[PDB]
Amino acid sequence: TVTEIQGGEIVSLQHLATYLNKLTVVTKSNVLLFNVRTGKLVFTSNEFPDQITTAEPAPVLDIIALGTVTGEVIMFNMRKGKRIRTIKIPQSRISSLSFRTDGSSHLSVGTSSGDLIFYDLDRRSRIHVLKNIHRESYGGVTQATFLNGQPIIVTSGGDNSLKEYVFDPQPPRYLRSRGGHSQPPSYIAFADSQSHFMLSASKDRSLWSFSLRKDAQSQEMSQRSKFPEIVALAIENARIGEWENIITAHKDEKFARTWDMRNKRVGRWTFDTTDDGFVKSVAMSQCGNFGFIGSSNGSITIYNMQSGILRKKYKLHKRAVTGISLDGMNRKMVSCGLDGIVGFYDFNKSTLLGKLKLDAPITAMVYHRSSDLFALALDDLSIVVIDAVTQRVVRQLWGHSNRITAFDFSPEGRWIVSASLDSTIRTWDLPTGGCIDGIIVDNVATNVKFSPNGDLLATTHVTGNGICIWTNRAQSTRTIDESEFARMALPSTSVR
RNA sequence: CCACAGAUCCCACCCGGGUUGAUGAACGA
Repeated sequence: TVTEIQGGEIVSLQHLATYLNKLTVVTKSNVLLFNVRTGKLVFTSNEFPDQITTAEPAPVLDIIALGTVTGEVIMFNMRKGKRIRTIKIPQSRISSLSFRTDGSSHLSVGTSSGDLIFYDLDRRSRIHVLKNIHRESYGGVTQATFLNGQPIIVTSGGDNSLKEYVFDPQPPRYLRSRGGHSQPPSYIAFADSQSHFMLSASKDRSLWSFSLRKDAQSQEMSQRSKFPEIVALAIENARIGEWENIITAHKDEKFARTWDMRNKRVGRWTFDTTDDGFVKSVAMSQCGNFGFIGSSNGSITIYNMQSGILRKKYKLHKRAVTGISLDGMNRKMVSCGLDGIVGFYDFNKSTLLGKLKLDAPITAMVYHRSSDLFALALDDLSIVVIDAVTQRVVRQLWGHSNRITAFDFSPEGRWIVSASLDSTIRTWDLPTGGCIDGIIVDNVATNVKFSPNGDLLATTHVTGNGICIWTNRAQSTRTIDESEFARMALPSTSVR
């Protein structure tokens, strides 16, 4: 036990080389040496004026490096009990220390602001500083370690990333890294029909592709200070490699961006609304030839994904267009808006084929291409299912007690699964319109998507950086439910 | 596959040239 007279609050436990049976206990105020075999406190250093936050054994005898709340790294001799050296890092709070051990006498100093500083111990000069490699709001650099005998330093923070930096035989060069979002995913989509990749956007302003396979590989989409946060997303696998196959809408921007799934990078085109409105909805044809953009001012624009050229423009809605889609045969185009209007248009000409007026503002659309049904989420907490061929409402789903966050069709077309602020995930059988299953979660689902094949369900939630995968073990009764809902927990991070 | 480098190239500024010559131009105290 370290009583408060013996030392302060324990910060770190270290074992120095050749210190047989002797544990070094560094506290906020001093450094102790205990013989763990005999129990004897064999050493206690003088009081340290400034709070010690970090400690790290040096690659030479008797020396331990100590970081302080003030940007000081102190080389301390445990045998003689005195300072040997004190390096000052101006106005930084040290969070990690590591010595290079490949021949070069270098020291790395991580900080809470997310900087990684490299210092030459022999030339007594600052070698370099990797600025903002990890987010400060997530603790900055929480750990940075030179690999033993190698010119490689591994770094990490609370921003869900693990980076590796090298020193070529010169400033350090980015080598490789792995990561995900630092904030919960806001929008997701399955990228392909082989269940390989998922496209995922977050409020951390990033666009990522995550593999669904065992290697758990992932890669951020290159934006070559980030683009504003994504507010709508669409992707089609048809033209991968040939031209742009991803469209994103960004917060408070009057144009949509395009991306290339093959090269995992932003694409060539930007698609303007043309009516000075923000982009509120985006969509793509199944063939991959066309991009659709819905404006906050009501306009709908159709662009050519190959050349980037504006093809067609429609003006029906007088409020924000919240959803757009086109049938698999590119015959009939459908739209929805906050004005509660459902628009039906002929794609080959530009004729208004029809209009529906619903009783509440419409916030989102999901179109089922294999059944030509599309569902709409309304502000009155209902889900309206419409047949695109007949241009008629065929079903209306009532049950949710709060705002609907997301929904999707089961691949066959038999089911619709929906999520809400009411912290439920419900399954609706379309032939009856009744809720046949309900799940209560403790972490509200913000997205729900069926895999192209009926096997998996992907969900995103209010808290958590990742995407939850569920197995659809019903590939069932038509009995209605009420408070017989299941209170299920999210999948384990220990699986697979 | 991207990333990043590389050097080149310009490219335009920038400087000097330069209004007290840029150019190329085949010898014979």
